[PDB]
Amino acid sequence: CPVSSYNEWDPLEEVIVGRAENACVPPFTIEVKANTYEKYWPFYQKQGGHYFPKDHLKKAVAEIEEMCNILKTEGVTVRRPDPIDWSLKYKTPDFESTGLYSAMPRDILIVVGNEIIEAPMAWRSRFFEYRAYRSIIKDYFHRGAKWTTAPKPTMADELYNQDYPIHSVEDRHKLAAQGKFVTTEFEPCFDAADFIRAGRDIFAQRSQVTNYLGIEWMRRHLAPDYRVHIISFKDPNPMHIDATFNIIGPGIVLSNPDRPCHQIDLFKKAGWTIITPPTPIIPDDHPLWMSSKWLSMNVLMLDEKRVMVDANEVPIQKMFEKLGITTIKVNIRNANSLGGGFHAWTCDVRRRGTLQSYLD
Amino acid sequence: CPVSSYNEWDPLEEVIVGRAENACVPPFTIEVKANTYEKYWPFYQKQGGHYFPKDHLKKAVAEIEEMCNILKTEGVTVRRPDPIDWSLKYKTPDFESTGLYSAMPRDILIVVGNEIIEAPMAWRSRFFEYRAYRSIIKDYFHRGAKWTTAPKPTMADELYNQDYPIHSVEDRHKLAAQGKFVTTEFEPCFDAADFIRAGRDIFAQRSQVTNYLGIEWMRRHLAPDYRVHIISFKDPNPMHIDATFNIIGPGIVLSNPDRPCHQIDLFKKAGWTIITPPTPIIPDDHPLWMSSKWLSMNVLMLDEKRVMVDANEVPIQKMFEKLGITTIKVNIRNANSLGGGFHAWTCDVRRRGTLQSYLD
Ligand SMILES: NC(=[NH2+])NCCC[C@H](N)C(=O)O
Ligand SMILES: NC(=[NH2+])NCCC[C@H](N)C(=O)O
Repeated sequence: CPVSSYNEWDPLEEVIVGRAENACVPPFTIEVKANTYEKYWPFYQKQGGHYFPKDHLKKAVAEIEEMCNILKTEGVTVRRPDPIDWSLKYKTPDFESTGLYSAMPRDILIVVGNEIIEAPMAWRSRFFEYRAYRSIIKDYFHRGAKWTTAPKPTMADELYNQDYPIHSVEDRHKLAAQGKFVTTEFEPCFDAADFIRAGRDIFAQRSQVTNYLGIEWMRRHLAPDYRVHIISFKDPNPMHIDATFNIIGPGIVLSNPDRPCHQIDLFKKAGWTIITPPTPIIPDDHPLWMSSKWLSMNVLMLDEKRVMVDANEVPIQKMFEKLGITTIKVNIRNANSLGGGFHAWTCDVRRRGTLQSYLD
Repeated sequence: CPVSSYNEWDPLEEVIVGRAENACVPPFTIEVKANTYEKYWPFYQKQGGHYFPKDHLKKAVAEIEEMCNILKTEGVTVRRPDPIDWSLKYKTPDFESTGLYSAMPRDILIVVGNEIIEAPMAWRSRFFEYRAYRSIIKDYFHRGAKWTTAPKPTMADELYNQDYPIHSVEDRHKLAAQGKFVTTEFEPCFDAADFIRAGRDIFAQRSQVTNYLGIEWMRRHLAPDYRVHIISFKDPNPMHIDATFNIIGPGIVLSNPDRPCHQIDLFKKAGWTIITPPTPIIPDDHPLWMSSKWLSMNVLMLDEKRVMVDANEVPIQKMFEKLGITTIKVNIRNANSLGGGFHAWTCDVRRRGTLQSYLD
């Protein structure tokens, strides 16, 4: 079976890497506004529905081709989504929208064992994102993998908190503490990236795009073999867990200094090593439209002792080096603008290893 | 758990019954043309996209309200889809269309144990049909049921045989013999009604709307607990199996005289009773837009000795009576026009019983 991955560190053999092509600025709706930094609001207000800066996309394409070259050298089979125009306007009975991109496979696909799971998504601009990956998924299906598509939400207004403290309010930390974000509990919804795998245990975070209904759906779908746990952090704008609590080895995790975990004791007690990375060195003047600066810790492990880290982040490189971890430096400064690091731009289809417990 | 049904005959306790409201004539595309009798082509060519005759829909609504009254008297909890306007035009990146109806729950939902499964569908006009049932499904989910949505196809041209012997060709029997219909094997697709449950064994038929990919998806999704078997019949236009091979009891099945099963020996050898019903008596002048006359055998079992049969079909009533089966006569002559009998207008959510084997 081509599909087989139980965690984030076993020897990588096959991966899907996203595309920067035809990426489009999402329409500036409630859920998009909730994610965007004040700094970029004008960009969104004017660019919404049109392609992200073509000059920038050309550089991102270049950067990702090089990253694929390197993965190939490291002995990894690379698959890529199909090219699609994300500017096509679609209309369901509940809403109308233009698309985003197929840059982040991690956002939409998660592999648990020999099964590929397509997350429902929570953003209107990402409703039909799965279309880019069907050619790859049908092939794995023909070859034996299990294929599951979690329930696709209606994404009706009812799913969003029309009156969320968007604009700037920060007490959104208070709602955050109450497990309350821009998505309601109207229907299940989640991005695959809010889940991070550690064998028989999977950790999930209730974020702006992943609700309790979505988490419960996964937990209930993977039981009894896998245990899905919920963990939270200090963060007024959570979306995906891989730039907050990135698990890089059996009992080793990278915890974002700015986003501490309320349940860190579960891990200290289990005898896990909690490493806090150094601060990103990316200039404040570089466009990070969909994200924070912490993409530096969004690393991808080729195996336990090999990490693909950003060429520009020397401090985090040094940290891995003192730990005895071989750093493979790839530069993706421009691809970073679309919202992800290596963990986000990929989806590990097959790693060599077995289903085990590490919290045990 | 509200959801619990392993076969078609155990004591019925809860059911979803469809709605005739706002039903719309589907656009006359390849897959629709393949299903429609020459007789109704003008009706489709002119009515496509508009509501089915309002005068007729009013009678169907009346008939179904009475059927719900009766189910209530028989001690069955009745749930109904939410009212929706099926005339709304939607547009995915692959196609554009108007809707059909939420009259046939059997077409889209199937319950295996404590799990509700939403079929992907194969008709463009039925892409968003699931929207009518989400309120009911979320409630069962909150109450403990498992909820699965099979992969939703793109329904791109590639899924359909643009040059299928539609118009009238009959050698479509030859393709039929080759397992070839109007849907290709491009991506998985199926209507839930092509599957019929008998405990640990489920029988499926490759039809115009259910391909081998769709069958394989189910088989692979329900293994190891349930065995999905494929069976075929003499039929140049298969769609749903419940008016062809309707299983009404442990080891008892109604086989359509005109649609014999190529694998009938599996059943004779298992010691099953194969009953062939009498011919329908519905007048040839009554509009049967979406179906054949055989809706008469599309019965619904309240339990092993109680069947809900059409008030007008005396001959089939007599047959059940000689068998010691109590007939509950409900008239749905007009609802028949939308395409189904009792088995089609409903979906059994809960029946009292256990998972057993009957082929054993
Ligand atoms: N899979 C992903 N797209 N991960 C990116 C995480 C970025 C995170 N929301 C941040 O701003 O730090
Ligand atoms: N679940 C259903 N809609 N069943 C109806 C089956 C009708 C069948 N295609 C016929 O013409 O005999």
